[PDB]
Amino acid sequence: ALEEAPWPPPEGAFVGFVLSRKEPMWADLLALAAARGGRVHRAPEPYKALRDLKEARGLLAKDLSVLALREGLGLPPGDDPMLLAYLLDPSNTTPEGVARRYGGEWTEEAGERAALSERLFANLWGRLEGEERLLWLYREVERPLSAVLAHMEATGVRLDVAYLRALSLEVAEEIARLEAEVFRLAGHPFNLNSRDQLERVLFDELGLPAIGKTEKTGKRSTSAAVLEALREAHPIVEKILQYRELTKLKSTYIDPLPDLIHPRTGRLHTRFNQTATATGRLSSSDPNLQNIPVRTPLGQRIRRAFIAEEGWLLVALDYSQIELRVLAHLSGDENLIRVFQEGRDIHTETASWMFGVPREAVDPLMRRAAKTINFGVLYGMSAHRLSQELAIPYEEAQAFIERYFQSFPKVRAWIEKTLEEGRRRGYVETLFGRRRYVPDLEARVKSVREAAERMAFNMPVQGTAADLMKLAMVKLFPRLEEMGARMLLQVHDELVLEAPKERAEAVARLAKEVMEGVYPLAVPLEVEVGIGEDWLSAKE
DNA sequence: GACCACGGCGCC
DNA sequence: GGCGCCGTGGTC
Ligand SMILES: Cc1ccc2c(=S)n([C@H]3C[C@H](O)[C@@H](COP(=O)(O)OP(=O)(O)OP(=O)(O)O)O3)ccc2c1
Ligand SMILES: Cc1ccc2c(=S)n([C@H]3C[C@H](O)[C@@H](COP(=O)(O)OP(=O)(O)OP(=O)(O)O)O3)ccc2c1
Ligand SMILES: [Mg+2]
Ligand SMILES: [Mg+2]
Ligand SMILES: [Mg+2]
Ligand SMILES: [Mg+2]
Ligand SMILES: [Mg+2]
Repeated sequence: ALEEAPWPPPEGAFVGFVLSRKEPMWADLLALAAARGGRVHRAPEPYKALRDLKEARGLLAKDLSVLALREGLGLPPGDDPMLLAYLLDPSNTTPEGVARRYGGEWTEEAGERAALSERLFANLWGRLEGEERLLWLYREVERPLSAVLAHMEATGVRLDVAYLRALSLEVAEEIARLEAEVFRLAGHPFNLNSRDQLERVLFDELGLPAIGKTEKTGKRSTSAAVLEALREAHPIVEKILQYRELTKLKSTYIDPLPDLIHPRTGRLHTRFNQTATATGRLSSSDPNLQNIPVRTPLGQRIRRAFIAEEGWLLVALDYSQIELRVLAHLSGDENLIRVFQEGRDIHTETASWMFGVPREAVDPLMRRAAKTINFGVLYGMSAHRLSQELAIPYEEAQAFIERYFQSFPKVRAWIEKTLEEGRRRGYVETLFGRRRYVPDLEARVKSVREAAERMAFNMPVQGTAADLMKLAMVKLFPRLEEMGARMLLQVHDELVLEAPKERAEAVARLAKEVMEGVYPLAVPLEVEVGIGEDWLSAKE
């Protein structure tokens, strides 16, 4: 089809490119091509050829930009058909799916990926041209956001490696203590990491009562909720829970992270995936830095490993009760809006209620526990479920969920309106028009339909929170450039920045105001902001 | 070696 | 409700 022409391509060409591996910060650039005007240009030597580009324009453009930045080239990402397709329908998450759906095949040759990007973009641009609000999201949010994300990915975050190695040894010894005891109590050794072998010991050998079954294969479950409930039944249970906590943290964070330090940067480099969720949230992978531990004491020691560069500080910014505020705006509920206009704190109140203590008797772990309840109920957990969580009697767990929606009456009407409109149009949308298609709203099996309903009415809330954060990042990022600060991480409703010591305070201020004023709702948005040498200390 | 489903669980 | 990653038990 396309005519072969010598590198370099004309300006505005679409790029195709092949990596030795998926992570742009670790990949070798194996091949690079560009397509325009019925021509394909194949770069004789990919790395040198990178220099001739003014923009990365095509499928997965941000990945190439990150690699370009890694090599010291300011090559910003531009148009990316993935972003167009993701906006049309957030189930469009892979180039293979998007290719197949919108006019090509995702292959392993850079020239074909180049030609593909050009074709897909033409086709998707057509599909998105009529959709004014999706077009605004692309232009004002997703396209610029992709540039911000490239810089974040290429920058990475410093990690205290020596600290984590030493931590590992401490935790290994405690783990051996726990497994030794568990084996003594079981009467014999087994693979304590195997939930199948654990199930036999707990339920066949020790004769403990099985409480629940696993979803797919119907095994007797050994999950934390099951064990939690058997705490009093046998002393092996508590020891297992402790074993589970430590091994989770050692296997997921303490051991892998030090091995992932980039040799050029001396830092850790996540990937921020922009077309990965049903709701418009970002995701993070390879490594995932959006689930760094924070709840338990050992989790906090791990979070402490994320530190500022020498002479710099971390600045951590976290939206306050973000999705409950979004809900207030979307529902128009006067009581809920009133709560936020009065500067109240719903998690502290629930926490006060939960633990039965003064408003001023709530600490960061009571409050945190109060989050599960508020978001749990709002997004439709059943009274029975809440009984088990507290754990308080039914009807007491049922009375909380009734007084919860009686205090906030328009929330229900918004939920019912959203669902009705979802059945009719086949999708729900955020405040800015981001869509999620939810076809099962009309399923004839109740539990499928009702799962679909929960996904459907959650998406405008979670997704709008996500729109706001992305737009905040887009506005904030060029202000930071000017001040010499760096944006390092996004964690859904939180940003972590790195700033020179002497500028940290002005940077915290600036970021807080940009985030709070990103898009005035019927309620104020508030941001908690902390500064410190490590991530744990920067909160807040 | 790579990949898979699963159970399980870390965060928002 | 939304994610991504772990080890096990597998297959290939
Ligand atoms: C166990 C469980 C189950 C569901 C959820 C759900 S759905 N979220 C959703 C709702 C949150 O708004 C948003 C940001 O989370 P954050 O922890 O910052 O909460 P916040 O309300 O902003 O409080 P803050 O004032 O910052 O302390 O993510 C969070 C945790 C969670 C945990
Ligand atoms: C753009 C720009 C630049 C600088 C500033 C500075 S310096 N301030 C300082 C001056 C006053 O001492 C104080 C009053 O504000 P408020 O009562 O809100 O306190 P807060 O810290 O904002 O708490 P909050 O999170 O809002 O609850 O904040 C405020 C806004 C501002 C905006
Ligand atoms: Mg928050
Ligand atoms: Mg947060
Ligand atoms: Mg203020
Ligand atoms: Mg404040
Ligand atoms: Mg799974």
